[PDB]
Amino acid sequence: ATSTTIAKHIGNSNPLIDHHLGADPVALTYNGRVYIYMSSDDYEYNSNGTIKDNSFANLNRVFVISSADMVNWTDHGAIPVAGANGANGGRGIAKWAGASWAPSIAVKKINGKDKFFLYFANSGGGIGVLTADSPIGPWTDPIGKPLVTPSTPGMSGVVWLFDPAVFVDDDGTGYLYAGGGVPGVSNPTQGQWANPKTARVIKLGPDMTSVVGSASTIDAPFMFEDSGLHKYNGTYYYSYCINFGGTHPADKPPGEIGYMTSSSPMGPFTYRGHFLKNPGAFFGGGGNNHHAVFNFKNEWYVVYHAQTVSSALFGAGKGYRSPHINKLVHNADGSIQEVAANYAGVTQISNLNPYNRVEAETFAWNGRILTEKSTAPGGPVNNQHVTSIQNGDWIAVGNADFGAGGARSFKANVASTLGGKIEVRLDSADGKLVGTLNVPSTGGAQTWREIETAVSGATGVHKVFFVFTGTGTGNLFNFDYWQFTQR
Ligand SMILES: O[C@@H]1[C@@H](O)[C@H](O[C@@H]2CO[C@@H](O[C@@H]3CO[C@@H](O)[C@H](O)[C@H]3O)[C@H](O)[C@H]2O)OC[C@H]1O
Ligand SMILES: [Ca+2]
Ligand code: NA
Ligand code: NA
Repeated sequence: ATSTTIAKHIGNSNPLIDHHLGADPVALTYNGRVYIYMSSDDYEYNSNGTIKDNSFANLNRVFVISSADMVNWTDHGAIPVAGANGANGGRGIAKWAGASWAPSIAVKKINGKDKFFLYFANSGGGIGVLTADSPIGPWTDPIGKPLVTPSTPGMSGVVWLFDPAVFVDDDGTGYLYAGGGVPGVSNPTQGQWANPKTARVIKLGPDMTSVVGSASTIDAPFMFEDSGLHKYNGTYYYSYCINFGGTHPADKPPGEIGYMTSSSPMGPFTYRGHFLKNPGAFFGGGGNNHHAVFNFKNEWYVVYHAQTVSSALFGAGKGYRSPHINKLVHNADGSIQEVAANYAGVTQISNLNPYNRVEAETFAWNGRILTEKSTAPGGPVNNQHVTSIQNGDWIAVGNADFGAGGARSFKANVASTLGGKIEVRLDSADGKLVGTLNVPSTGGAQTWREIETAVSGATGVHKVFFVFTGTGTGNLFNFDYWQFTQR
């Protein structure tokens, strides 16, 4: 092993991933996993091949990852949401939409079956929705038009009609929160900064793909963007990013996440405080702040973004963002403590079972590979593989539990032109070698073979490193899934 981690270092849980970017995260908790959906941050380039600042040009997909344990993330690839203009090579799902910013996700049981709803903003001009029968698709655009526009009753007055947050209440009623921006264009007055009156909530119809009644204004002090809703001990918490302009009081610091409470999902809301500083306060610089609060496996968390991967690569964040998660703490009086945003993140919640099929694109740390949609036969919805594998690259999972009896063999589904090796090591990239899988020539990068090799000395709980070697260039092999067998 020679390659180094970009930003998510071994033993740390933030950023969640560093093999690509992901902005504007939101969480779905479903059947023992947390799924994180993100804006598709992706580098823009000058004609000479140098990086330029993020202008959101590439925000036409939604990236999805998931975890059972907060450390190992399965990469589920990209949903080609936007279908207008150049978007997604003709494969875009929403043909009316040129962009898919800042997703929100909801699940609702309808007629005995769980149904999934992905909301997004078509830049600052409207909100769309896609539907699916699984959290990872495939996705349908049932309307063919935005769900919410400036003509939707109650939505006049919104400056940026974006950043949706959809919440399904305990009674099954969905609510859509959206909006932001500050009125007054290039020069808002102090009062316009203080009360933009651009946040909205509208009730959804039972089917989650329509609205009922009119939107209500939420008078979030110093509103900017990034609506969020969570419910704690019977109280509704509307959270949002506080704006950056005008003078601000000590209790409404610029660019931080503010929150308000109500006994009802549509208000009236009362400002309570703020609980997440700007990512720049923790990681350097500054930029936009986007978050979602959720409860997964009986703990409260917030997912947010920071420029921690781009900064590590370039020495400047340049507006390119990555997901992070940290614990969020409610006090006895219902107030929320400041979130201690950091790199350590959340300690692994549960071990990984290495005796099931585990996708190769399910990993905790890597140095340095890519993931992409796979040609491998079978596999899960939108199955990916690990690629851009060169000599000395590696991936690792956290806390695989081999059990007392341990492992007998290791299987890997691989495709390779010239061949190579996968070393299976415990604890560290140079740790105990328990097996070496010889990747043969399979006939090419799209011709797949499941290879089996011996394993010995793999018992108990360990980080597991898969270290890639070979003499060729460039791509040694593609790697789809693996599975150990029990001794
Ligand atoms: O076309 C519109 C976009 O331009 C608009 O982008 C917003 C631009 O401001 C961003 O917030 C900045 C974060 O960094 C701070 O230092 C700055 O003071 C902020 O202005 C915001 O996150 C973007 O959404 O979005 C709406 C589009 O219609
Ligand atoms: Ca796979
Ligand atoms: Na969001
Ligand atoms: Na590589």
